[PDB]
Amino acid sequence: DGWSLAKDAEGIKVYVRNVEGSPLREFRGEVRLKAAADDVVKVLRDANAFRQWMPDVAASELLKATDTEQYHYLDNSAPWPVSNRDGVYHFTYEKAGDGAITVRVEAVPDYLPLRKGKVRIPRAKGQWTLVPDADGVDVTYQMHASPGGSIPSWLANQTVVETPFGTLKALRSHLRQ
Ligand SMILES: [Mn+2]
Repeated sequence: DGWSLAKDAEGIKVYVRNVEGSPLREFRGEVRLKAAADDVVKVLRDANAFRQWMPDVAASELLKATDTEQYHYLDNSAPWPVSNRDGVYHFTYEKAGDGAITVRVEAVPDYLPLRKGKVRIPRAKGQWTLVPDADGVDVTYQMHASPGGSIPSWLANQTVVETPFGTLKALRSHLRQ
């Protein structure tokens, strides 16, 4: 597998695994929502709104959107008094033959110029997975980040579970509105 269950509470499961040559573990969060797949797609489209629910987001803006792709700008906070780091993210929406929806996620540091006063997050990578249930949708959120930002790698690793846990919990509360 490589994976191992790291947390299970409030209906959410988070898996982690080592990635060779990195000091940061990859996570995979899992939750099941009473919503349709395209209800989560809408929320993930509304990047201007990330800051409203998505944890540790100080600010967010949609830069560009097509049918299949999107770019948004984020200013990230942190659980500790460290400088904020910002970044541009590329989402790519794919609908598989079976109605499963995959949103491929990718940091793109050079899309906009550096905003100086701020550290630019280096490449990140992962995806959301949205697969319909009889009555809802099964949600996967998986990310691996490389070294960068204002939070020591050793610190981000020891706290890596709280990112998908906090995100999925907030996306659940948020869809309920
Ligand atoms: Mn299910």
